Amino acid sequence: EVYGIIAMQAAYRDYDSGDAKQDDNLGGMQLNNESRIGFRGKKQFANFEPTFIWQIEGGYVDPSFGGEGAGLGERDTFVGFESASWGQVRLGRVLTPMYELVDWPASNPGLGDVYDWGGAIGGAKYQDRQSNTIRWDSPMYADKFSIDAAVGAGDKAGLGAGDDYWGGIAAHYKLGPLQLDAAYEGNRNIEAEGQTWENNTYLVGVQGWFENGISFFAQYKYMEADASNGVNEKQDAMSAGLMYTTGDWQYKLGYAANFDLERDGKTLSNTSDDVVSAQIMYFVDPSAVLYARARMNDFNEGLDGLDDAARWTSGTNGDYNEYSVGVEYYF
Amino acid sequence: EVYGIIAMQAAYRDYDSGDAKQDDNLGGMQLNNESRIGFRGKKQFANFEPTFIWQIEGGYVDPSFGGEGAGLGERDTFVGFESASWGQVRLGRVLTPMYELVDWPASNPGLGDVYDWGGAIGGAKYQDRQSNTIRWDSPMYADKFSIDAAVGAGDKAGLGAGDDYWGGIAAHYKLGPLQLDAAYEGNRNIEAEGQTWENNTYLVGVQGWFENGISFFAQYKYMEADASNGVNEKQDAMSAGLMYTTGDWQYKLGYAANFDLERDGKTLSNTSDDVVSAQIMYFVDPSAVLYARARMNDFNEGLDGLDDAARWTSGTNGDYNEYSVGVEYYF
Amino acid sequence: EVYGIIAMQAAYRDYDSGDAKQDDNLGGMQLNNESRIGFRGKKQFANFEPTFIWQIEGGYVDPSFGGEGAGLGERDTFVGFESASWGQVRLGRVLTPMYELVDWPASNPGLGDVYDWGGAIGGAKYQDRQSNTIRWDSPMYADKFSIDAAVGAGDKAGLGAGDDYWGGIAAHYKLGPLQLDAAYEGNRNIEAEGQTWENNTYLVGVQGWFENGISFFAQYKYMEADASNGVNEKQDAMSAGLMYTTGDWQYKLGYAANFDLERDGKTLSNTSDDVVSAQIMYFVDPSAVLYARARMNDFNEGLDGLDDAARWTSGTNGDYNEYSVGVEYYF
Ligand SMILES: [Mg+2]
Ligand SMILES: [Mg+2]
Ligand SMILES: [Mg+2]
Ligand code: NA
Ligand code: NA
Ligand code: NA
Ligand code: NA
Ligand code: NA
Ligand code: NA
Ligand code: NA
Ligand code: NA
Ligand code: NA
Ligand code: NA
Ligand code: NA
Ligand code: NA
Repeated sequence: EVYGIIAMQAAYRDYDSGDAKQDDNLGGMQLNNESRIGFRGKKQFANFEPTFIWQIEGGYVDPSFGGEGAGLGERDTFVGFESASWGQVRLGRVLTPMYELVDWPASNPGLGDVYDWGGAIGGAKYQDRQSNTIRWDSPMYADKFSIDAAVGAGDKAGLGAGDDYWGGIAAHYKLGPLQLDAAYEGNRNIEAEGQTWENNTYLVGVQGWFENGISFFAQYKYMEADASNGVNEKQDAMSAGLMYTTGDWQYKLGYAANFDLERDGKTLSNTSDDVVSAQIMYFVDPSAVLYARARMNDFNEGLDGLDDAARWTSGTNGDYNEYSVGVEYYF
Repeated sequence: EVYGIIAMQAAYRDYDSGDAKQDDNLGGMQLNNESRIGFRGKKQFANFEPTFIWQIEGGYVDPSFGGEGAGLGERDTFVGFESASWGQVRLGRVLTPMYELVDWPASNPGLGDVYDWGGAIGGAKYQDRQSNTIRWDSPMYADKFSIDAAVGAGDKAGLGAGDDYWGGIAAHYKLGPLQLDAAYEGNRNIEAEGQTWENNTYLVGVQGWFENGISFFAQYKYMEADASNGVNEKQDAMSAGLMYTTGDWQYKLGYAANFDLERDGKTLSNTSDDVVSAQIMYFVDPSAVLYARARMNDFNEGLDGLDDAARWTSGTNGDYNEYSVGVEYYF
Repeated sequence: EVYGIIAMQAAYRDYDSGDAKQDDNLGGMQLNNESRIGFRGKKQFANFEPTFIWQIEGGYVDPSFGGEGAGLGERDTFVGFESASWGQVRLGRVLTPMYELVDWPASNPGLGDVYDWGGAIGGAKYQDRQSNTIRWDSPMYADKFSIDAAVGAGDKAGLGAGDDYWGGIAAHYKLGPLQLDAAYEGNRNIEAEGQTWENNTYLVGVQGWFENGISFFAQYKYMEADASNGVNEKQDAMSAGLMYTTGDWQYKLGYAANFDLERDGKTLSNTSDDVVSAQIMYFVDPSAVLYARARMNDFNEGLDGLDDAARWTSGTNGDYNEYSVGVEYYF
């Protein structure tokens, strides 16, 4: 089976970095082509009862700020087995249990700069899509409770260049119109800024869908990092979204924030970020949507790593607003 | 739906750069594999009259002078909408209206070193296939007149690294056995050789296909560029082709040339290129062709840009002749 | 048609390089995803009797020690023609006749570090998968005898950076349960270590499949190299595998070795490698296999090239053992 998500966002950005030429370079109108094509299949082996599953998914073919061209396997690409009793196991490149909740619902619409890869903690707060991963997905026990658990090699280890690794777990419980979400991830042996780090990240959240057309989500996220020289860091964060759906339309407000980072008990000032976002979406077909989106990113003002050099954050390139229209079509 | 052009040229080149070791490296037999796989489709949205269209086309999988392997999205890759009243609008990565006519008919057979990316003018005479583009293609009004128009982001703007942009327009009129072609492209905020450039390129052409088996194309291209320091540059060029088609055979002579560049009113000597090409093509199948081809490229002898450094042209590597056989098949 | 091999090997390696941090870096658990997607087809041209053939095969989507993503055209990618009287001719990226026998059977299971790309001779003992190649595959004359022959450009020449080339031939003869194999490859104008090299490799080998469930292979490989400064080098090598297949199971022991390199008649001590490997395989489906594998790599201890610099070998990263399980599925 060939599948695909055809997705195209025309997005205008207006940057306020403090440098006008940089604002000219980063800002302006671009096309964010997140179209991808993938291949997947099942096969029932004659001599093995768990059903074989597999997927090979290409990357974004032309994202904004990037060149054309994606290879096959850049996104979720795996093999596995699935049973009605124990759910499914996947080996390969997949989303960590924590990141899947960070990405959805908590990064939509355009909150990712702050809540996905945003933040200021050292080490690696969590992986997102990670290769060299084994991931178990429980079935939805009693149609209300499921578990996601995974471990895998780190980024450096996947190149034979390190021994970083990570493990994570997430749970979901359905309670009436609500879903409750909790997740953990632990990153070990993370090499950065001349230190070896350990990261621990905890997430709790809630999601609601109501028959009057309101739906919403709220998430709290707590990140701790410990470096080998004794330094401890802490940063937490939140994301929330409110939606109203009526006929063929969805109205959505979203907000997400990282709070000031605390190093060794001391709060580093102006190390917070937040983003406010408004979106109108049109259900143009059961297989497609049209959307318009406007958002505002106010980033942190800078921070040094443990090597006395500037640590990179999603605010390094400066504050910016964004206006966009987009289409996404699934097949 | 999956489509493809299976394209294979076995090409022998004999260079004459003036350095025998460089002739040895650059010359010799190679296999130019321009085979490409693509994906496309349409979708009539329930709630939108213009039909949704999309395409994702992979690159040349193993061209000569390049390593193996191509990603999806390297060639024309877009979304868009179409309607019989107002035509087609495409967003993503497409051919500029000007470049399309430069490429076909005027670059065939093997005239592209001179007429396509050949030239000496500064800035960017035109884009060829460009991401971050919106392109309107009109219906063929009265089955005779159509309009291609496009604006897009520049090469550097595509990476958040600059603020270049461009706009282009082309028109075609069918008149008996003739087609009349005209095209403009203007490139802006082009950063090169220490300056910011504006380019203006104009093209006029004719094509004819006659019942006696003769067909032909002839084009004139006018390139002007102006630099931020006041320097003005001008270069013009021609391409022409003559075909005789009898039964399953087509014989073809092509010729193209860039004439001497003029900078601030003064002609720069020996800045011209020309190419003379001969080809025989066999219609081996309604879906495929075989061909043999020989061509002479005599390039310019060098020029400097406005940074007092050598400006790269397609002649930088030296003159060369080329004899080749090829196969193209379409599905 | 779309076809694929879905291949996943979870491999744990334990290195003994003599550097504990390198051992931690190179070793540990990885996922080796060699899943690959391809496209192939034939076409009967209306005006040409030999059937047109073509294939475009993608790379490994996520191999161990490598990043995710592969393009189309990274594995066997070609056009060609086939007729019954004379076999098939392919043009493009294919395996050389010598390499095809090195790889299968003589590299399985996991012998490749030693027998495939392993070794210490200078220049280029042979290509493996090579672009810019023309390869003829004879039919099986008298239902017992076939021939493979090929000529191609070199690694450098396919980028326009040299004039290396190569040619190769192989022959197979069926003798009851046996197949006899022989092959030759010659490489020319190989530029390495300040010299230009000529390589000559010869291979003889036997495969047998007996109805008792016993099968085996045994190969002897002889490698000669001549540098432009007069230096001669010689190294030979061996690969053997023993298999017992009963029911849905295949047991396998393999062994391969490169022996000490001789330079100008003098044996260079400790320039040998060998590998011993055991494997159990389960025919889980007519389309798929599960396997478990353990192997031990004992690599050479270093040598200099003719430029007084260390010559890279598959032992440069140091000795290692490896334990793994895998699935391969074909569609
Ligand atoms: Mg990662
Ligand atoms: Mg461009
Ligand atoms: Mg090679
Ligand atoms: Na810009
Ligand atoms: Na892009
Ligand atoms: Na799950
Ligand atoms: Na060459
Ligand atoms: Na190539
Ligand atoms: Na048009
Ligand atoms: Na060890
Ligand atoms: Na490691
Ligand atoms: Na990998
Ligand atoms: Na063969
Ligand atoms: Na020894
Ligand atoms: Na060793």
